[PDB]
Amino acid sequence: DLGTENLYFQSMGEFELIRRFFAAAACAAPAADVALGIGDDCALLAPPAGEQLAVSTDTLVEGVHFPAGCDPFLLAQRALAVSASDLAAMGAAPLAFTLALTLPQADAEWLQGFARGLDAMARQCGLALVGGDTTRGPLSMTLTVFGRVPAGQALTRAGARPGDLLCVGGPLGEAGAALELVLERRSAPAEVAEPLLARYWTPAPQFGLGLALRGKASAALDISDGLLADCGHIARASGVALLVECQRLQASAALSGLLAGEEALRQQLAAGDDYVLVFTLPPEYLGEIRAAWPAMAVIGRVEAGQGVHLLDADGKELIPAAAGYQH
Amino acid sequence: DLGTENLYFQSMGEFELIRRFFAAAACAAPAADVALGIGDDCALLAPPAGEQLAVSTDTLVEGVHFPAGCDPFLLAQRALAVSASDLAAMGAAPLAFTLALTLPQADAEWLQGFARGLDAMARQCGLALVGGDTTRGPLSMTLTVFGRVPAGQALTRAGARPGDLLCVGGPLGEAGAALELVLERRSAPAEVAEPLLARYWTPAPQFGLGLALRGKASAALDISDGLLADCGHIARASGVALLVECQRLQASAALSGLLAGEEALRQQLAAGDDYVLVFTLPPEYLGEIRAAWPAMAVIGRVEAGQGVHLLDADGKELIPAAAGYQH
Ligand SMILES: Nc1ncnc2c1ncn2[C@@H]1O[C@H](COP(=O)(O)OP(=O)(O)NP(=O)(O)O)[C@@H](O)[C@H]1O
Ligand SMILES: Nc1ncnc2c1ncn2[C@@H]1O[C@H](COP(=O)(O)OP(=O)(O)NP(=O)(O)O)[C@@H](O)[C@H]1O
Ligand SMILES: [Mg+2]
Ligand SMILES: [Mg+2]
Ligand SMILES: [Mg+2]
Ligand SMILES: [Mg+2]
Ligand SMILES: [Mg+2]
Ligand SMILES: [Mg+2]
Ligand code: NA
Ligand code: NA
Ligand code: NA
Ligand code: NA
Repeated sequence: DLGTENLYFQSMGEFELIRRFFAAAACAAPAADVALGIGDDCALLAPPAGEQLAVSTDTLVEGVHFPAGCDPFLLAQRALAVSASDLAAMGAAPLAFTLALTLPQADAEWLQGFARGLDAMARQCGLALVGGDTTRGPLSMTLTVFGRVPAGQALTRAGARPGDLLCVGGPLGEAGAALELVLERRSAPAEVAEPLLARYWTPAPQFGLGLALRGKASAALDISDGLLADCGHIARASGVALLVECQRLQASAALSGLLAGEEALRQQLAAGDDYVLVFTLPPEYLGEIRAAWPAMAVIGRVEAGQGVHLLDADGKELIPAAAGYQH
Repeated sequence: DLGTENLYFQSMGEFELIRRFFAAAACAAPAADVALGIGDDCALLAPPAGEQLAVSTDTLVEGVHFPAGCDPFLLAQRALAVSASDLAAMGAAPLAFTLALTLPQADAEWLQGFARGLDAMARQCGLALVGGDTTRGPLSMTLTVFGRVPAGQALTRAGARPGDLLCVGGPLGEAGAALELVLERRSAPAEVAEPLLARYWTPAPQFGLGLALRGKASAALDISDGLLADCGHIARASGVALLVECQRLQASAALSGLLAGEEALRQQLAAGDDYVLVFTLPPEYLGEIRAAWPAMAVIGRVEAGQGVHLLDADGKELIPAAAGYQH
């Protein structure tokens, strides 16, 4: 060979170098049920026979689902956790995900921090990064998550039945409170700020609860938009009434650390971004689910009828004063 | 019942009404191997036993992968087709997809046209729409496509071997030529404009070729960035040299209709957006693949070595005059 006549500078440019932050990420390593990870036109998933693949996609847009200029290490954890919460909402076991990242141009420090946070949440969630896309534009990420669940055992939003208990998998309103700190509308000491901020940036997807509920919950989903709003999805898909007992909404120590009374209750009822499951449960399974997931709480019940109903201590229904208002 | 004490205006707002364009789309109908489509936290896919799920994601950003203000009916077809091309690149049979759509606000006429075009391409591709996400922000779409392929039979980018033929599945450069028309940098009569524009807005994913190549091609991918660039992925993953014979790049009737000589050859070599497969093939399978896919063409060969090599009629290597230039 003479050392000449080689073709270069046709490809493998800036966005290839960006892509390599993810090809080299710890969460891109080989993993169970992944026959082919990053590097080809598709990833290949191989859930053990009899198991279906649960698939969900979520998009986070800069300025909409997270603040501009935020720590990329926290942002990557938040993006993966909120997306992975939908697998828990089905009772699926975590398997893998793809990352479609759009960004204006390379930023090496941003990407290093983003990839490091993605590794941490992925390890926490047991999710392999198996593919993705890297594109130029205003900052955005679309994560598509994959889990496995035996046929017929997925948790669905229909099936809530009158007589069932209405339950949640953990404290509500904490991410809404945390947003007050994130936006610096309020201050707090570390003992208050740290637990709440962890709920905004690193909500733990409730995989264990979803798995515990297989064959037991009559219906479930994860609270992303707000307690009362997401109860409406069960009520409508199941054709029943969901009753929420306002007295059973215990504000957490962390929530009470920053907010009190009505402000706290409003966060519980309507903040969303909780990524805690809401589920309906035949009463015969209460003890088991309490043992499997002690953070769970009964907040109400299911009856024949329509709609979501917030009840005060005397059983009377609470209605916002005007259309569009909240409690 | 008294008709009072009902909770509304907490949810089911503007972006729910946007979402319904897709929940009601024809391509959201029940489909084979889809155990659960739109409506729950995850879709559930059930490929028949022994078959793996091939998964790919692609993002199209307004102004980057399509022009601002373009026909949404054409845009939805383009978005789904370019994403579905990665299933053909694996030899997967099409199954389903999710649509993550980001848009500034509702636009009823845009959405009606977008959903109508998505139905057409989905029917053409045999893809069920099973889930997605709808978010506010600068216009963008991330499509995640799912196909099925028997274990061990997927087409991969490694495995090209010296002695193999280098082939493509159809004419090259047509979408690059079409872009001249899309941007109105050139004019053409309908007999020229219509075939080229169809390649930009409605490239047909080469599912049949990918399926025909199972167990026969030694390596393959789809040309998205450009002939020479994407040949480099096979060369590097397989550890071989790919030789492209410049004389074997026949400009199509449609391509020749608008451009001639070098301008046409440059489109063939570097336009990308072809969404035609490039593949390496043991010579013993040439006749079969020609019969299965008559648009296919031999363009070169594989040898021991490194890199991609463009050769002229005398076998001498063509090199751009300076780094960054193209032929
Ligand atoms: N951000 C990312 N995270 C993880 N994997 C990625 C990412 N971007 C790309 N990939 C993977 O890297 C490989 C190359 O993808 P990519 O670089 O997007 O190809 P491409 O030339 O851009 N063609 P296309 O994106 O399909 O139009 C594939 O296996 C992808 O799944
Ligand atoms: N553009 C879309 N195309 C197809 N299906 C969609 C689309 N947007 C949402 N879906 C589906 O519609 C159902 C409701 O999703 P969605 O309205 O996004 O829930 P959400 O309240 O916004 N929670 P989340 O998106 O997970 O934070 C699910 O089954 C989704 O997969
Ligand atoms: Mg490809
Ligand atoms: Mg979601
Ligand atoms: Mg790409
Ligand atoms: Mg959900
Ligand atoms: Mg692609
Ligand atoms: Mg949504
Ligand atoms: Na989802
Ligand atoms: Na979302
Ligand atoms: Na892909
Ligand atoms: Na892409």
